[PDB]
Amino acid sequence: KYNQVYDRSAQSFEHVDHYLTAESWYRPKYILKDGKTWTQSTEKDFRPLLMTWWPSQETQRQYVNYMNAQLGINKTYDDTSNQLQLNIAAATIQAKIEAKITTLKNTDWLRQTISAFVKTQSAWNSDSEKPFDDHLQNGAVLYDNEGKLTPYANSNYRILNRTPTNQTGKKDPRYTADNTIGGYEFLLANDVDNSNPVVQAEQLNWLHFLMNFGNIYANDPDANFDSIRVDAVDNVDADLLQIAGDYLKAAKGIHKNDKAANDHLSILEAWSDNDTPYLHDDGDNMINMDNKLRLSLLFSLAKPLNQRSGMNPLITNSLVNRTDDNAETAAVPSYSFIRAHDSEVQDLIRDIIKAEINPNVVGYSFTMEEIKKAFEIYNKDLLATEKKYTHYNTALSYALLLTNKSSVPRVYYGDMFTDDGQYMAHKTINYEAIETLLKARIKYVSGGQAMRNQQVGNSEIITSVRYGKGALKATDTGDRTTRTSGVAVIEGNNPSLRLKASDRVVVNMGAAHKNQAYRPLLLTTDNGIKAYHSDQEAAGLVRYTNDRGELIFTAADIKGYANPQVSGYLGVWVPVGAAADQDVRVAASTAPSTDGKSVHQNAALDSRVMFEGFSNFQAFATKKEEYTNVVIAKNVDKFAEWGVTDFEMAPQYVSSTDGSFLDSVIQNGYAFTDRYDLGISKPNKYGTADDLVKAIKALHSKGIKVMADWVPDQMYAFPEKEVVTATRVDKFGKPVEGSQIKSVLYVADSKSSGKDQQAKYGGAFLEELQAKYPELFARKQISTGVPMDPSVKIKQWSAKYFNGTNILGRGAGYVLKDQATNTYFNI
Ligand SMILES: C[C@H]1O[C@H](O[C@H]2[C@H](O)[C@@H](O)[C@@H](O[C@H]3[C@H](O)[C@@H](O)[C@@H](O)O[C@@H]3CO)O[C@@H]2CO)[C@H](O)[C@@H](O)[C@@H]1N[C@H]1C=C(CO)[C@@H](O)[C@H](O)[C@H]1O
Ligand SMILES: [Ca+2]
Repeated sequence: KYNQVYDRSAQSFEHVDHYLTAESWYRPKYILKDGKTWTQSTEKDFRPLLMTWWPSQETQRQYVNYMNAQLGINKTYDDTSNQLQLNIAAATIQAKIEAKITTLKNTDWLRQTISAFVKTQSAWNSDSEKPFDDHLQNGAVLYDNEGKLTPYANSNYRILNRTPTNQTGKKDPRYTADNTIGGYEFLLANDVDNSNPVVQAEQLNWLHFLMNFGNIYANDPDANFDSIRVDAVDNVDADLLQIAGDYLKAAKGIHKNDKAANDHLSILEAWSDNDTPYLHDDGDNMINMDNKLRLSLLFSLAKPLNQRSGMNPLITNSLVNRTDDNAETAAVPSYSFIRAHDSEVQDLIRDIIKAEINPNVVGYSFTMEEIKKAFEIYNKDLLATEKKYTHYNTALSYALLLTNKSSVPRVYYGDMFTDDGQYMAHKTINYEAIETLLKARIKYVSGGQAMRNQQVGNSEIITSVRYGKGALKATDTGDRTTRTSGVAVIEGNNPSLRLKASDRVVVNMGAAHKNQAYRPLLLTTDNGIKAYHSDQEAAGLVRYTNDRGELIFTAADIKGYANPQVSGYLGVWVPVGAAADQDVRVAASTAPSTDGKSVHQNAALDSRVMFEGFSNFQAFATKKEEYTNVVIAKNVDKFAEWGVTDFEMAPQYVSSTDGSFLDSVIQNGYAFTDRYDLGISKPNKYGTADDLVKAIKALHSKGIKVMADWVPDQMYAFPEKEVVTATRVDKFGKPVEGSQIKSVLYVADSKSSGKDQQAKYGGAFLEELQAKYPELFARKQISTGVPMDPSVKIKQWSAKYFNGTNILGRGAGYVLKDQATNTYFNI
């Protein structure tokens, strides 16, 4: 009777949405002070609810056993423990607890011990959330749409799995490269409901903010983000692809001509093979990766010698059949790459961890210790010829990427610099070859392409040829600038490649290059790869074409090698006698686009070079001059020298520290809490907001456009709690068969600060946008059938704007329940 509630007022409990949890404390009518006198209880005398209440006899017995063992009491009560025997034991436990409280006059040990005991109960930990599925964080929980117990978080939407393939709910029949629905809605952390028109409008607001970051933050139009990279296209409602499209038109006029489109060249991270034709049918407002060419490169050059495939795919298995690409404008624009901050980097780290560290590693949720231990092996393997974990023939992949036509190459930072360590600190063994190839791409690479696969000796070789500036076909003759341009690349993927004397590899170079002298650019040696940085530096190894413009090679030149850079043969030749400042690139015409497509893969777009300027595993910064953006501002001249046109920067948002995923362990910037906190409140991994502005300004100085990561899928770890009606679900959002979480209350962390940059800039510019661009809000979106709803600005992120959250390890009955009436405790 003494241990009841002081007053049934909300201030007497530790509530969440006026509900009670297992770890909740309360203020009783009387405190058993020191365990002797029943004293009236002040406001600072909160006590754990579990000290005097239990949601079943079993849990009470477990409480008795655990606290007896923890406090020093001998006797523990077994299976058949009578009802009242447990009550008297709990009274003894309370007496001992208050006695030990007065002996220390704090209540920290009690908090810790109660938390531990709660975490030892079945329905208060992961056990009630199991079975785990293929979610990157073990499981998912979908917030119910009509939660009677919590209208706090309802929604008329939460439309799931609306990928570009599955935008309308049924799989699109127009695209059949992918059997599946082309993605899944639940990827990581708290999943943003991008099917809510309010959230769509807020995403448009965030996009406008990012595109005008300079003006909005430092009153400087020189420091605006030029382009965007839409992250996790396959995990969000694809209506955003229209919204981001529309805007890029209405706000920047990319549809009008080609110069605007190229000045705001936006890309997608869409993995499903259906996404590139879906985007081409959308109107080519953005460009998608060439996944086919990526896989061809990976499986023909990078894989170990056992698992390496033939070389023919490198020609045919792509978006452009580069057998004879004699076209002024390619059918579909694309950007190609071999590695990225995630693709074929964190995968290799996972492989190493699962092999020689922690075989039980779950998804990509690494620990920093595991990361460093694995990186030791990674850095050693990168330097060996016999590679167990890392890529072979990286230089060959980049030699093909930077000479290919009809695609925009994206050079990854971690292929020129160490994936770990400080930014642009230590170079890789391939740095020289890649830099030489970029400079030679500026100087020589232009015109039509021709690729040939020749079976010679015991193996095969491939020859990629660029005819030169102006020469679109082999028959075209061009002019003097044409003759000093063009390039030949000869690659083999077998170290055992040995030709006989009777074997000759013929390489047609184009009608422009008849009887011309050619000098080696890159050459494979036993050392590694010799780069020739000028005609002089290689004048000892000149060779000539015949009267039909054919380079001819034999066993003297082509043989199999096996060194830490080449598992095969690499030979790149350029014509002799080009000006040291010769440039074969083109700028985009101002002529009005006519075909209804915004971005065109013309000769001007082929001249662009994307650069992914960050690694996931960048070492943290000690001093100012080690910040990433500072070093970028310092070394902008290097990027200008390399021919970089679009610099894809890391996501500059400030990182959370929960550690539930790799993104929040190395703090790349994809795990964030405030979407507008671009290094404002705190510095990000790469520098303060002012450092970012300086970097953007320095990049714009040399004419380089800047690309910002647009990440509308998920947000990590909000500070405020919230109780929601929810159901256990897989990554596809299907309810788990007979889980204990079925329309059940759950304590998610889905309430934003409310005094962050999200409160400041949230929906600020909406009023402006429908002023200047009304048609953006006229469009009836595809998945929803209704236009964006900018009426309400999103100042505080609530669970109503979210599809759900990864399982949190809190339990299915973590929200307390009166076992008599079988309803949750309310207030
Ligand atoms: C997490 C990261 O990748 C996610 O997508 C993965 C897919 O689930 C995989 O299936 C894989 O697709 C391959 C399949 O064979 C098939 O889909 C094919 O068509 O394409 C692939 C061929 O090899 O692709 C991914 C491999 O991990 C997710 O969809 C993607 O958006 C994610 N990328 C970034 C996202 C976030 C969000 O926080 C950031 O952490 C990083 O920027 C990246 O991780
Ligand atoms: Ca999603």
